[PDB]
Amino acid sequence: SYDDEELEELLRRKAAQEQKRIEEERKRKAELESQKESILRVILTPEARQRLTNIKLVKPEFAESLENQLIALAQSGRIKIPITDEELKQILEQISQQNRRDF
Ligand code: NA
Repeated sequence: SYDDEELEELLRRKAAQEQKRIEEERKRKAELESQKESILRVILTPEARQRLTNIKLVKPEFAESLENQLIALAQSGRIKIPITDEELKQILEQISQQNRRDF
């Protein structure tokens, strides 16, 4: 009927669904981020992992993309493991130079 009582409890159903949706998003990101850090501990040297942790503080979206890509590169076996801070700096300089030529 969409009388007042139905609108009230449909909108309550929406608040409950948004809360659940957002609680589930917060939980999934925390657990997946935990497992990505467990991979980064083994695939990066301590100094390289420290640099990526620092990048995540200042450029979180960039850092999340870079984590996913380093994890894929390591799984692929194409690159020697662990990735050193020197090697991570070369990857970052390559990204920087590739985006200057596309600026
Ligand atoms: Na290193």
